[PDB]
Order: sequence, then C-alpha cells, then structure tokens
Amino acid sequence: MFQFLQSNQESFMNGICGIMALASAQMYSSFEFSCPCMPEYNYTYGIGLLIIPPIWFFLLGFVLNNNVSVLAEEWKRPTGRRTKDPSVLRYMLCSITQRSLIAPAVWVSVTLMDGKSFLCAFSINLDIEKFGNASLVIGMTETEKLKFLARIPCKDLFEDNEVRVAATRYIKCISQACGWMFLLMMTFTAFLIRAIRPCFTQAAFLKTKYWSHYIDIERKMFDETCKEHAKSFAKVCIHQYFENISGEMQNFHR
Amino acid sequence: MFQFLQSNQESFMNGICGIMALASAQMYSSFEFSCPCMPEYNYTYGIGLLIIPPIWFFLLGFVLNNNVSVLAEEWKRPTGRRTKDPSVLRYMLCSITQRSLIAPAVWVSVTLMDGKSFLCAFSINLDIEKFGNASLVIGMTETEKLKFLARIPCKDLFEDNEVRVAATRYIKCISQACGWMFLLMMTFTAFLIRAIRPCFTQAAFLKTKYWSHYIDIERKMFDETCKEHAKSFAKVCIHQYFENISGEMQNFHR
Amino acid sequence: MFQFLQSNQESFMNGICGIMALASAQMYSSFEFSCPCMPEYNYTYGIGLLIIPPIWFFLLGFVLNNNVSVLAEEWKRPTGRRTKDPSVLRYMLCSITQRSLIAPAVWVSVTLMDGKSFLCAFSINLDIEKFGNASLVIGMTETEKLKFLARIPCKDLFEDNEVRVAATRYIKCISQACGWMFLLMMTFTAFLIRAIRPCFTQAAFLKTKYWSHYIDIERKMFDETCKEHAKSFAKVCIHQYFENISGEMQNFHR
Amino acid sequence: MFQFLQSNQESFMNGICGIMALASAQMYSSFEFSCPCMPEYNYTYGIGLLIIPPIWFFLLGFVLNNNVSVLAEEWKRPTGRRTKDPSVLRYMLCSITQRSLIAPAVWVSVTLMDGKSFLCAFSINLDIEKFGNASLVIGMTETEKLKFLARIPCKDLFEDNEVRVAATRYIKCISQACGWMFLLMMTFTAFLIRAIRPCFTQAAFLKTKYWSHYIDIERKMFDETCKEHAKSFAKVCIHQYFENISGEMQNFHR
Amino acid sequence: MFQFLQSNQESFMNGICGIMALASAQMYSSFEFSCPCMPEYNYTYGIGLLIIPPIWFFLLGFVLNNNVSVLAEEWKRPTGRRTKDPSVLRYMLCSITQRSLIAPAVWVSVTLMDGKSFLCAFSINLDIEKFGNASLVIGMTETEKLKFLARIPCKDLFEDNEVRVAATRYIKCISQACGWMFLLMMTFTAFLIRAIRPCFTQAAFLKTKYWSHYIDIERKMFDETCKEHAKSFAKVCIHQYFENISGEMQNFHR
Amino acid sequence: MFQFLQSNQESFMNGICGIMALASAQMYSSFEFSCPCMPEYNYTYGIGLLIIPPIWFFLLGFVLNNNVSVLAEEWKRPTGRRTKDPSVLRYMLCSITQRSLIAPAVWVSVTLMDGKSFLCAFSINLDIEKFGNASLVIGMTETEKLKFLARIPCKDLFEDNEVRVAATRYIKCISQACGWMFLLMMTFTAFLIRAIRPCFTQAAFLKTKYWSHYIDIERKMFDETCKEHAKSFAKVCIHQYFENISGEMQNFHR
Amino acid sequence: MFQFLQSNQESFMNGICGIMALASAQMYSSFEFSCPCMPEYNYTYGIGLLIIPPIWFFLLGFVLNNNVSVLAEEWKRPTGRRTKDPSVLRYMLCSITQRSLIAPAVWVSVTLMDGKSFLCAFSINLDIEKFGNASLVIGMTETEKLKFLARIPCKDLFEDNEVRVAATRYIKCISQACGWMFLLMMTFTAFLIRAIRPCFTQAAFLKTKYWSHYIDIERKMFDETCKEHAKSFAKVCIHQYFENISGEMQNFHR
Amino acid sequence: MFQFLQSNQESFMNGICGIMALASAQMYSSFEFSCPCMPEYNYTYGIGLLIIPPIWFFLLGFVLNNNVSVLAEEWKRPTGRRTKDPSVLRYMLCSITQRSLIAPAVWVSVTLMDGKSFLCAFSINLDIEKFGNASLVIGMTETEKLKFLARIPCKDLFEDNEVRVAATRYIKCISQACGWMFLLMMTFTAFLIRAIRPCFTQAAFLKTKYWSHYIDIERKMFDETCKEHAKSFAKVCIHQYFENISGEMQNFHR
Repeated sequence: MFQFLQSNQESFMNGICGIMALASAQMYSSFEFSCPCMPEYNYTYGIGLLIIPPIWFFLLGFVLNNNVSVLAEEWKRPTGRRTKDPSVLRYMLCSITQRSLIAPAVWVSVTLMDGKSFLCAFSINLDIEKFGNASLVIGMTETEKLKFLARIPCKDLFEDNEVRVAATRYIKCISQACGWMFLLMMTFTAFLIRAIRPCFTQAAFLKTKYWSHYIDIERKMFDETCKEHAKSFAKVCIHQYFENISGEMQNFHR
Repeated sequence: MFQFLQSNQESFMNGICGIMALASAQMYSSFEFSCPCMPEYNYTYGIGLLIIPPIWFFLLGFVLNNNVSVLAEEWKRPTGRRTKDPSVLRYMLCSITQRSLIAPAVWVSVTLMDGKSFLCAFSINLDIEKFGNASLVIGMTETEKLKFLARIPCKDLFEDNEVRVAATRYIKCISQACGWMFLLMMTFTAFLIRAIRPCFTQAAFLKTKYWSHYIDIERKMFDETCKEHAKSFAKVCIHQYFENISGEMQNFHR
Repeated sequence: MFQFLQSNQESFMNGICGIMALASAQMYSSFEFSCPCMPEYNYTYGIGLLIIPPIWFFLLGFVLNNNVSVLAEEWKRPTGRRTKDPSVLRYMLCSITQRSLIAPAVWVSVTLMDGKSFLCAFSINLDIEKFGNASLVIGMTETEKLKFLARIPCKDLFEDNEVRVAATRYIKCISQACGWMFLLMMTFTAFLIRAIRPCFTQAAFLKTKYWSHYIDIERKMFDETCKEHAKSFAKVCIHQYFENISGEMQNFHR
Repeated sequence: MFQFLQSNQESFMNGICGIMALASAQMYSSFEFSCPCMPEYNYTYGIGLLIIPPIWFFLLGFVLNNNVSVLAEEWKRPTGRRTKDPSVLRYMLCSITQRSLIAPAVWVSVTLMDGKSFLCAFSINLDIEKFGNASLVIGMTETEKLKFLARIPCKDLFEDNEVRVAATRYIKCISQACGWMFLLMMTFTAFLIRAIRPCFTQAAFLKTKYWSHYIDIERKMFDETCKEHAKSFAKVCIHQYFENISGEMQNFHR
Repeated sequence: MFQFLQSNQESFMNGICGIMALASAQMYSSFEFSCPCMPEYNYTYGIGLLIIPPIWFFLLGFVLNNNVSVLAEEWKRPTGRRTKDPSVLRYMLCSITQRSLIAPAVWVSVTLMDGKSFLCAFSINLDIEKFGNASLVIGMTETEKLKFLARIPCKDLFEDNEVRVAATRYIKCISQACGWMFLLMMTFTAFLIRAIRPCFTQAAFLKTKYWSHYIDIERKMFDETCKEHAKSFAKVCIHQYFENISGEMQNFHR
Repeated sequence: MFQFLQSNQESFMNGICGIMALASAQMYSSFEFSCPCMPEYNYTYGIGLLIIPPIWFFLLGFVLNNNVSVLAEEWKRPTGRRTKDPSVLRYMLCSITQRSLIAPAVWVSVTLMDGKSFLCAFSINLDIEKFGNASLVIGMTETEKLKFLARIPCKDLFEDNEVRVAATRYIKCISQACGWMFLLMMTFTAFLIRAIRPCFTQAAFLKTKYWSHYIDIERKMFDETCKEHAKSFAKVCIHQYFENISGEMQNFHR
Repeated sequence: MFQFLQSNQESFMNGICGIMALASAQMYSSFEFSCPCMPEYNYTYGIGLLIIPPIWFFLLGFVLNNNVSVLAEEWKRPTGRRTKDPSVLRYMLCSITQRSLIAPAVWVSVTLMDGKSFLCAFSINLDIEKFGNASLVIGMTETEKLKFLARIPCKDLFEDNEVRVAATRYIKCISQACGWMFLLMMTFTAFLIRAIRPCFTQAAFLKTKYWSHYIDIERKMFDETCKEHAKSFAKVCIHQYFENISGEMQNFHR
Repeated sequence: MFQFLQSNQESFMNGICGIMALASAQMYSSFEFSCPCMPEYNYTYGIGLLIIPPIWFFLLGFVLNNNVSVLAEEWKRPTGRRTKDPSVLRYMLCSITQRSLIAPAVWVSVTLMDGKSFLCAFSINLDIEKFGNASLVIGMTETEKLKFLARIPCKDLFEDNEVRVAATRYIKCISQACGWMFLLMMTFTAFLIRAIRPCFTQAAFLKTKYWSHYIDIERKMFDETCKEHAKSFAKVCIHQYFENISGEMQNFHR
C-alpha cells in the first residue's frame, strides 16, 4: 500500500508522519521473524517484538522532529525568563507526541494482523487436544510437552503439519481480532481528539502555529543572511588574490 | 483496477474518497484471511470480517475529514450563538457521511465477490449429501460432523478435495449473488439520492458550499499571515545578531 | 487493450465513457467466475452474469453523470414553469442513455467471447454422445446425468478430460459466434444512429450543447465567486485576530 | 510491434487509422481461438473468423469517423439544395472507405500468418497418408475419419502427435503463403492508388480538404461561442444570487 | 537492438527508413517460421521467405513515401509541359529507391544470420553420412530418404537428435557465412555510392533538395490557408445562428 | 527501504549522510557472507564483520566531507595565527564526527538483525543438548566437537538439519535482541544530544554555520572568477589566431 | 554496460562512435554462435568471426560518417584546383579512420573475452591427454580423432562432459589472456596517440576543425535558404489557387 | 549499487571518475571467471586478473582525461620556453594520477570480496586434511595431488562437494579479509592525502585550477569562433548559389 501517497505527495497534512508510517510497515516486511521455538524465550521474543519496536519508532519521531530542541530550550529556562505561556508549551509537546504515535500504531497493527508475535508468544499456552491427535502429548513430561508446543511457530521443527496448521489458524484468528479491536479503539480515540479538543484548546493552537511558522522563517532567514555576509568577504578575498597572481599570469598565460 | 485514477487524477469530484476506496480494496488484497476452521469461531470470524472493517473505514472517513471539528464546534455552541442555520449543519453532516460510506461499500463488495467470508461463516450450515459421498458424515456424532464441516474453508485441513471444491463453489456462487445484489441496491440508492435530493435540498447546498470554501480560504490566509508576521520579527532578530557577531567576524574572517 | 487510450488521452470524444468501458472489461478480468456446477443453479448463475452486471454498469453511468440531477430538476417542475422545450429534455435524456450503454456492451461482449457464461448455463442442455464415450450416461438416472453434465464447467469436478474439452470447445464456439453477432448488430445500430439521427434531430443538438456548456460554466463561476466572497470576510477575521494577539506577541516574540 | 508508433506519435498521417490497426492486431492476440473440432462446424468457425471480424472493423471505421454524419446529411438533401459537387461527395466517401480498410487488412494478415483459421477450416480436407501411419484411417467409416481429421486443430483431442505436427506445419505453410500473397496484392493496390489516382482526382482532393478543415473549425468555434454566451448569462445569475444571500452572510459569517 | 534509436531520435538522417528497418527486424522476430518438412515444398518455403518479404518491404517503402505521387505526376505529363529536368526526376527516383532498400536488406540479413531459411531449403541436399550413423539411409528408397532429410528442420518430426544437431550447425554456419558476405557487399556498395556519386551527381542533388523542401512547404501552407478561409466563413455561420437562437435563449436561460 | 528518500530528495537535512546510510545497507546486501566454518577463525570472521566495516564507513565519512581539510589547516596553524576560536573548531569536528557515525550505525544494525555474524562467531559456544539428539557429541573429542559446532553456520557442511535450524533460530533471536537494544540506545543517545546540546552549545553553532556557508561561497566565487579571467585571455588568443589563419582561409574557403 | 552513456548522453566527445561501440557489443550478444563442429570448417568459422565482423564495422564507420564524400570530392580534384593543403586532407582521413576503429576493437574484445571463437578454431589443436581419460583417442584413426576433437565446442555433440569442461576452461583462459593483452596494447596505443600526436600535428587540427564546422554550417544554412525560397513561391501558388476556388466557395460554403 | 549516483548526478565532485568506478565494477560482473583448473596456470590466471585489469583501468583514466595532451605539450617544450612553473606541472600530473586510481581500486576490491582470484591462485597451496577425508590424497603422486587440488575452483571438475565447499569458504574468508584490509589502507591513505596535502600544496592548487578552467574556456571559445567565421563564408556561398539557380527556378517552379 505504498504507491498511493508515493504518487500523491499532496494528500498529506504532515509529511514526516506519512513517511515514517510507510517506513514502519516496510521495516516489518523486511524484518525476518525468528521465533526461538524454546519455551523459555518464546514469550519475551513474541511480546518484545510487539513492545520494543513501537518504543523505538516513538523516540525516532522525537529525534526527527526539529522543534524538540527549541521546546527543550524553553522548558530549561526559568519562569519569568520564559517568553511563552505554559499552555503553548503543553500544546506544542502534545502536537509532537501525537504525530510520533503514528509509526508505533502502524507497527502494532501490522504485527497483530500478521499473527506471528501471538503465535510465538502463546503457543505453549495451547490446549493441543483441540487440534489433532490426542495421543501426541501423552507419554510426555510436563517439561517435554512445553518443548513440543514451543516448536509450533517453526515449520521445520514441528512435524505434524495438521496440528500445526490448525493451531496457527486459531492463534492468527485471535491476533487479527486483537488487531481489528486495536485499530478500532485507536481510530475512535483519533475521532474524539479531532472533535472535542479543537473545541477546547483554541488560540493555543493559533499561538503554536505562529511559533512553528516563526521557526521555519528564522532558520531560513539566518541561512541567507549568512550567505550574503559571506559573499561580501569572499569577494574581498578572491579579488585580492588575483591582484598578485594575475601579475604572474601575465607571463604565465600570455 | 488501480492504474485508472492513478494515471487520471482528473476524473475525480472528491479526492480523498477515491483514495480511500482504492485503499479499502488494496487492504483487502493484503489481508491474509485466516479462518479458524473451528465450529465455535467460524461464524464470528467470517461475519466479523464483513462488519468490523466497514465500521473502521467509516470512522476513518470522519477522522480524515477536516470539517468535522468545525462542525463539532458549531453543534457544541448554544442556540442563538450558532452562526449557522440547522439545515446547513444537517446538510454538512449528511455530506461528510455520504462520502465516508464509499470505502465501507468497497470492502463489503470485494468481500462478497471473493466469497471467503461466506465460506468461513456458513460451512457448518451445509448439507453435505449434495456434494459428494454420503458415507462421509455417517459414523460421526453431531459434534464431530460440525468439526468436519468447519474445516471446509481450509485446504490443508480438509482431505476430500472433491467435496471441498463442490462446497466452495456453491457458497462462492451465493456470495457473488449477494455481492451483485448489494452493488445493485447501493447504486440504485445512489441514483435516487443524486436525482431526488438536489430537487429538495437546494440553497442549503449553496450555503454549505460557501462554508467549505470559506474554511479553505481561512486556513490558508491564516498560514500566510503568520508567515509575514514572522518575517517582520525574524528580520529584526537576525540583523541584531549580526550587529555584534560581525564585530567579531572582522578579525575572524579577514 | 488498455495502454492505447491510457497513453493517448486525446482520441476520446467523451472521457468518462472510455474510462467505464475500460473499467468494465478490467472488472471482467478481476472477477473469479465460480460456476456452481449444480443443475439447479447453473442457468441462473451463467445467465445472471450476462444480465445483472450490465444493468449495474448502466445505472452507474447515470450515477456518475452530473447532468442527471439538472434534468431531473427540469422534469419535476410543472409545464409552463419549465424553461426548456420537451424536445431538448428528450434529446438530453437520449444523450445520457447512449453513453451509459457502452460499459454494458463491453461486458456482454467480453462475457460471450470468453465463453464461461454459456458453458455454465448450457452444459445440462448438451447431448453428450457427440463428445466421447456413449457408455458415460448409460446406467444413470435422468437426475444423475443432469448432475453429471452440470459438472462440465468445473475441471476439478469432471473426470473425463476428453469429453470435457470437446464440450467446452463446442459451447465456446457458439458463445463466440453470439459475441460476434452481438458486436456486429450493436455496431450497425451505432452506424444508423450516427448517420440518420443527426439528419433528423438538429438544433435540439445545438440547444443541448449550449445547455451542457452552460452547466459547466455555472458550476465553475459559482465556485470562484464563493472563493472571492470568502477572501473578503476571511481577510477581515484574520487581521482582526492579529490586532490583539500581536499585542501579546510583543513580549512573546521580542 | 506496438512501441514504434506508441513512442513516435509523429510518423502518422492519420491517427485513428494507426490506432485501429494497432487495436485490430492486439484484439487478435487477446482472442482465444477455440476451434469446435467437429466436422460440421470447423469450416464456418475458421472461415468466419477470417470474414466476420474484418466486416466489424470496417463498420467500426465508419462509426468512429466524425464526417460520416455530415456526408449523410449532404446525400439526403435533394439535388439543387446540395451545396457540394457530386465529385466532392464521391471523393469524401472514398477517403473514409480507404482509411476504414486498414484494420480489416491487419486482421486478415495476422490471421493468415498465424495459421489457425486454415487449420480449423481445412483439416477435414487433408489426405492423411502424407503425414504418418497409413493404418490410421483404415478400419474407419467415411463419417468416422471426418471426425478423426476434424480433431487435428486440438492438441488435447488428437492423440498422434507426429501426424498432428506434420499436418499443422503443412497447413500453416499454405496459410503463410496466402498471407504473403495477400500482403503483396494489397500493398501493390496501395501503390497504384497512391500513384495513379492523385494524377486523376485533383481539386476534388483540394475541395475535400477544405471541407474537412471547415468542419473542424465550425465545431470548435461553435464550442467556444456557446461558452462565451454561457459566461454572460452565468455571471448574471451568480451575481444576482449573492445579492440576497450575502444579505444573510452578514450575520452568518461576521 | 531497438532502444538505441528509440532513446536517441537524433542520430537519424531520415526517420522513416530507421523505423522501417526496426520494423523489418521486429517482424522477423514475430514471424513464426513453419517449415513444411516435406521434400516438395521445403525449397519454395525457405527461399520464398528470403525473397518475398524483401519485395514487400520494398513496395512498402514506395507506398509510405509521400513524394512518389508528385514524381508520378511529373512523369505522366508530356515533354515540354514538364517543369523539371530529366536528371532531377532520375535523381529523385534514385533517392526514393535507395531508402526503400534498407528494410529489405535488414530482412535478408536477419534471415541469413538466423539460419532457418537455409535449413528448410537445403536439408534435402545434405549428404547425411557426414553427420552420424551411416545405417540411417540404407534400407530406404531414394523417395523415402528425401522424406527423411526433409524433416531435419523439425525437432518434433526428426528423431535422431545427434544427426539433427550436427546438420543444423553445418547449415547455419553456411547461412551465417552468406549473411556476413551479404552485409559486407552491401556496405561496400554503400561506401562506393556515398563516395563516388556525390562527386558526379551534384546540383541535381541541390535541385532535388529544393524540390523536397518546396513540397513540405506547399502542403503545410495549403493546410493553414484552408484553416484561415474556414475561420472567416465559420465565424459568419456561428454568429448568424445565435442571432435567432439567443432570441429564444432570452426566455430559455433567464 | 530505498525508494523513500530516492523518490523524496527533500526530507533530508544533509544529503551525503542519507546516501551513505543507504549505501551502507546496500553494501550489506551485496556482501556474500562466507563463514569459514572452522573453530579457529569463526570468531574473528564474525566479529570482524561487525567491527571492521563500521571503522571503514567512519573513515569514509571523513574522506568524503569537504571541510576536513579546512579544519586540518586551522589546527595545524599556531595559536595566535588561528582566526577561529577553539570552541568553533571543537564544534566543527563534533559536527563532522556525528554525521560520520550514521553509516557505521546502519551497518551494525543490519548485521545484528540478520544474525549471521553472531551465528558464525558464537556457534562453538553452544550447548548442543538444548537443540536435538544428545548422542551427537558423545563419542567425539573436545577438539572434534569444536569442529562439529563450527560447521553450524554452513548448511552444506552440517548434516543434521533439525539441530542446525534450532541453533540458528536461537542465535538469531539473541542477535535481534542485541540489534533492538543497539537501536534503542543509539536513538536515545540521539535524543539527548538533540535536546541538551543545543541548550548548551549555542553561538558556536551559529559561528560554525557561518563558517560552512563561507566555504561554499568562497569555492564557488573562486570558480567563476577563474572563468572570467580565462575568458579575457582566451578571447585574446583566439582572435589573434584567426588574424593569420583567416589570411589563409581567404584562398582556402573562397 | 549500456545504461551508463544511455542515461548520460553528456560524457561523450563524439556521439556516433559511442553508439557504434554499444551496437557492436549488443550485436555480439544477439549473434547466435554456431560452430560447425567439423574439422574442416571450425578454424575458418572461429577465426572468421574474429576477422570479418571487424572489417564490416570499420566500413560501416566510413559509410555513416558524413565527411567522407566531401573528402572524396577534394581528393578527386586535381592539384592546383584543390582548396586544401595535403596535410589537412591527411589529418581529416586519419580522424575518420581512428573513430572508425572503436567498434572493431569492441568486437574483438568481446569475442576474446567470451572465448567461443578460440574454442571453435583451436579444439582440434588440443592434446586431449591433459584433460581426462587417456583411453578416449586410442582405437581411433588420426581422421577420427580430428572429428572427435572438433565436437568439443558443441555440448550436445560431445558426450564426455568432464573432458569438455576441462578443455573449454583451458581455451577460454587463453582467449581471455589474449583479450586482456589486446585491450592493453590498444589502450597503450591510444595513450601514445593522444600524447605525442597533438605535440606534432597542430594547426592541421585547427584547420580540420574549421573545416568540420564549415560543413555543418553550410548544410544547415542551405536547408533554411531552400525553405525561405520555397515559402516565397508557395505563398504565390496558394493565394492564386484560392482566387478562383473561393469564387466557387461563395455558393459552396455560404 | 548503481542507482545511487545514477539517480543523483549531483553528489559528484568529478564525473568521469564516478562513471569509471561504476564501469569497473559492472565489468567485473559481466566478466565470466574461467579458472583453468590446471596447476601450471591457476596462479597466473588468478593473480593476473587481480593485476592486469587494474593496469588497464589506470591507463584508461589517462586516455579519457583531456588534459594529458596539454600537459605532455608543456613537458616536451624546453626550459625557458615553458610558460608554467614545475610545481604546477607536478601538481597537475598528481591530480590526473589520483583520479585515475579509483577504477583500479574498485576492481581490486570487488575481486577480493568475491574471492575467486584467491580460490584459483591458491588452491594448490591448500593442506587438504583440514577439510574432509584424509584418504583423498593418499595413493596419489605429488604431481597427481597438485592436479587434484587445482580442480577445487571448478564445481563440475571436483567431485567431493564437502571438501570443495569447505576449502572455498576458507579461501574466500581470507580473500575478504584482504579486501577489507585493502579498503581500510586505501581509505586511510585517502584521509591523509585530503588532510595533510592541502596544508602543503596550496596556490599550486589555485594555479592548476585556473589552468583547468582556462582549457575548457579556450576549447569552447575556439568552437564558437570557428562557427561564426563559418557563417560569414557560408552565407556568401549559399546566396551566390541561388543567384544563378533561382534564374532557373523561375521557369522550373512557376
């Protein structure tokens, strides 16, 4: 689902959040899921791939946002020295935080729709009599059937394909149900935020918008002012260089 | 069917509704249908994939529409304070709702034409003597033949390929019949709305159109006014910075 | 046959009719034909896929045409109040109807050239002694040979491949003959309409052309007039906002 | 052979004839040849695919040409009322007819070079002792060997692959010989027409060229004249609408 | 070897000759060589595909050249009436003929480098004791070994793959030798023509160049003169039409 | 993940660092990992591919940066002669160093997520009783089981596929855990640097920015000044050349 | 190696020589090498493909160069009549010859690096005891082992794959060694020509450059002068044509 | 790794060196490595492919550089006649030499990372008891085991796949270690040259830059001066030609 905003870089309302949501789901495709298939490590691997990459995509939204240093500058300065109201600083932080949650939400949704994190984390929690022969886990210890159930996420380590296919379909169904409930709760949260909060936080929104435009203007105008103060002194140095070297370029190029 | 409006971004009359209908059907292709193949869970999985993603695509149409906060602002304000007639607010809500139903309708139609939601939900409702051997479901309990019929949507869990192919073709035929009746009822509803309602709701349409143009003008004009009020104060700060630092850039760059 | 008008969006004389004929044939390719292979349902499935999608493509031509609401407005108004002659309204309706029949005609032609609708609908009408062994349908009941002949459209439900290939080639030949006779009658109808009718309905054609140009002008001029009446009042509101907030932006950004 | 004029839309001298010749040969590729492989129907199928689609491509050249209605208008009008000489009308009809024969000629040539129409139509006319065993058609009736020879165009209905390959190569050779003689006669006819006729029909060519330019000018100038007469009356209606509604937009947007 | 002048339409000195040489070799690739593999017909098929398509590509160069009608006009007119010198007419004919020989030469060269025309035409002329077993053509009649050697161009009609591969490599070697000698003689002929003839036919070259530029100027200037004489009379007719119909458009659109 | 900044060369804030991070990960894909599968060399190969290419990508960032020669010029010059403050030189070096660490960090992350460097380096550290038969490493010497465990990274040198797949999944899990902890520590380091340091090193940042703009201005202005001093002397030499040679070009070209 | 100058048509210093070197190596790829695998013909086929196509690419460089007719004109004219010095004519011929040797050198290099011409020409010169069994060529005549060794370039005519692979690798190694020595001698020749000769042939280079610019100017200025002398006389003829025909177009188009 | 500078022809600082490094690595991919697999020739083939193509890419950098003739002109001229200082000539030669070493360094690095040159050159230096059975090279002569070890680079000449895979991985590891040490030494050499030498050779750099700009200006200004001196004399010749021929074009084109 990449060609849509790729061929339409106009449907955005912020650009870096659409790129990072695209990058979050493409990084899920490129990641090679390697469940340990051991009963000690399956839970932390499967749940860690649902928890740790969203934390990293969230921090990466703060690192890539170029207003977090200016906001950290204002919060470090003492009260009275601060040129901003505390509601404008709180609104600014809330704006950065809400755009930094898109790529974590994209990761959690592709992970739950794919079903592999639940298959790795919850295959030792199965009740295997619902899936095939009952004569599988008889004759085993409690320890040995935990090792048996832990190998269900691995095709080339689990030999009974019928029990593996039935247990994989059952867990991927529950994972897709959690993925649709996650999408539905986060979109209904997005609906209440985009309907109730602009009825409540107004003119902090207008001060934060003037603050954001002032930063982009101040950065650009400082760049072209440095360039015109360079062109004054660089013209002085270049012309003074050729005062002497063209005295040599007389005999050297004529 | 994606290259048509992809190479022709002129045949639209709204852009976000054509993108979301494209995204709805592409998300159906990317979704990996995983029927549980258990008689307790097949119905809720198959009917839930026909009900829950249309609800989510409907809410996503409200979240992506940038006039729902302005409409929620007007409805929250008391009567007398409201600058709008109640017919203009009702017409505005009806406009957002009708464009938010395109991507749900695209989902329901691709789901019924594909046939997998009916195959998952209705395979325990089959009468299997119409499809193959009669000696399949003899010798089974009522419980055991419900488990037998529940595995029909799964190729690698159902062994009799002739009975599976015959039952799959029968249910996919009924699903395609419901998909064509759904398309035909929703297009005939679209015909009656686009023929009778502009004979009845006129000049609310013209007030809602002026309201929509006024919002896009007010947002843009506020953006460029913030930028020109930034350029005044940013020019002051940059010039005052180089008053002192060019006093240092004397010895530092000459 | 899609790249031709795709790379040449100049050979048209109307754009939406070329897109919908392209979309009609691409939707035939994307549709997965699933004959029930049951003698009760084969006829209605095969003939329903030849009848019902053309009705839907015809209604979709009325829904996508933006002059059907203006025409419905004029017909609803009483005689005397109507600003148009009844011949101009009849000519207008005939213009919309003739362009709405292109995508139904494209569907019927690809369906008859493919041959699957006739194979599904007419395989129980076969005389199977023309195709293979005569010892197939002996020893069967009349009911059982109807079930035998109904499975001919299904490769994985019909076991005698020689009889299936011979019966499929016979019916696809007759379907292609009906497809060429359908194309030839509809093109000869198109020839008589585009030769005799502009000798008979003239100056209703010129009034309907002025009517169509007047609609596109009135819609566009209403859009830019709403935008310039927005820019007056939006400039008032934005300037009055910064009268007070720049009084705060004194201490807040200097 | 499509990328040539596709990437060079300058080598034309008429555009619709190059597109329809491209469309004629692409429609041959998309058509799935389905010989009946029955001795009653093979001739009419094979010769019908050589005769009927050229008739349809010829009529389609008349339907797509936008001067056939203006020519039909002039021929319907009585003598004396006709503003044109009869030689200009005859030259005009000959011009449309000659461009409408390109796509029929492309169809006949790809059909004869492919060889399938001759293979279907003429396989019961074979003398099968030239191709393999002589012991094939002994022990058969005259009726049964006609059914045997009719299945030669069908790989999956004819079992002796050596006799089938030899008979297919013999008939495809004769079909390619007829295809090269057809191309050579039609190109030599094109040479005599483009060398002798502009020595004989001159200044009817110049009157027909002025007639064709006059039509394209009259259609375009009528379109922009309708648009400027629309813009007069549409400006009146829009300005009169906002006389009253801006009286409401006082309190409604200030 | 198509992308070179496809991506560089500047390396030409005439455009239609580069397109037809490209089309000649692409038509060789698209042509399905079907040797009869019969000793009566192999020679005429193999040598006919080396002779007949070059004659057709040569005539097609005369048909596509738009100066052959103007040259045929001048030659038909009597001496004294002719406005041209006979050397200018002879030079003009020689110019058209030399550009019309490029696509025949491309056909002959791809046909000889591919080797199939010599393999078909000359396989009954082989001496098969140079290629495999000597015990192949003993026990055969002179008639039967001619049928045996005629099937060498056909993989699926000749069973001894070692003798077929050895005889195919021998004949394709001789065909490639004739193809390189053909290329070398035609390029050395092209060298002598482009070196000796512009030393001999000069100022007929300059009169023929002025003649060619005069034709392209006269055709274009006649086209725009017809269009400006159309715009005079079309403006008269359109304005006179709206004199009466705007008298009706008073009540009809106000 | 290459098409994102490839189709969007605007989301950058420096260009060479985005290219080198892209080149670092593409060089990982192109590198063919060839573990020695010997217990003496596996550790240094696997850990060397995690250490040595980041050192090389770090040095390559210094070589490709065009300000390291100007900074080396300033540091070589004695104190008092230096036109820059030591804080501006330290800030400049820190700026080059931080951008030169992106491609090393990309290499370490793709190497740990792929898992092959840990599989090569740590397969002799395994405890193989956790993975398959216990009867594998009995009957072996301590030397021989080190050779046995060293061949685990090699599919075609290790025969027990079940033990190899289980040991590969265990080590790739630990490698992906180290890769996520590495990404999380380096992004949290990037967060603290981009939040705390612009609160501490300011106006060295502004002097280093003026220094960087001054270099790009001085290089460009020296280039165009050399070109205009060339055009003076080149015009002299060319005109003086044709003073004599046009005296020869009189008789030579007239 | 085609996309480089294909996407960069700026790195050239002549265009036709880069195209012909590209065409020389692409023609090597398209050529199907067909060694006769006979001891009488292998040498002349293998060495002929190394000699004859370079001669043809050399002549093709003279045919495509548009200055060889002007140079042949000057050499044909007698001494005294010649407007050029003999050193300028010799320099001009040397310039055309050196650019015409690029495509021959590209052919020889791809042919020696591929190794097939040496494999065909030199396989009867092998000493086959270095490559496999010694019992191969015992029991054979001197004539029969020449036929045995001649079939080494043919995979499907030589049965011992180990001896064939060893002999092919040995000869392709020697061919690649000759290809690298050929590249190294021709590049060192190119170095001495581009270093010593512009120290020796100067101002013949400047006269030949003025001669080449004079030809391109004289051809273009003759083309536009013919076009403006056409536009004078074509305007006369077109206006005089419509003097009479607009007398008819009075009644014919009003 | 080609699309990077292919889609970004701006990241360069010289263009021909980036193209030749791209061409060096693409020529490595296109080269078919053919180890002789003979103990006399393996070393010179494997080490020759590491030595000889870098020498050729180095000379090709001198041939393609258009300043080596101007530098050779200055060095040939006697002292006193030389218009340049000897430090400017030495700096110029060092500039050409350093850019001509990029494509040799790219070749050596891809050759060492691929590992085939070390596999060919060093497989007779192996100690084969480290890799498989010890019973391989017993029963062989010293001569015969050299022939046995020489066939390790050839898959289809070495039969023990386990010993071949183990020996190939060992040598490719050592080759990749030498490739990383080569990259690291050449990049650290590039670091010391780009840091220490612009602190030492300055104003020879500025004279060599003015020299390079003067050459590009003098070549271009000589080209346009030849063209304007052509246009003077070509206008004279063309106008004088039509003085006489338009006297003939009176009767010939009127």
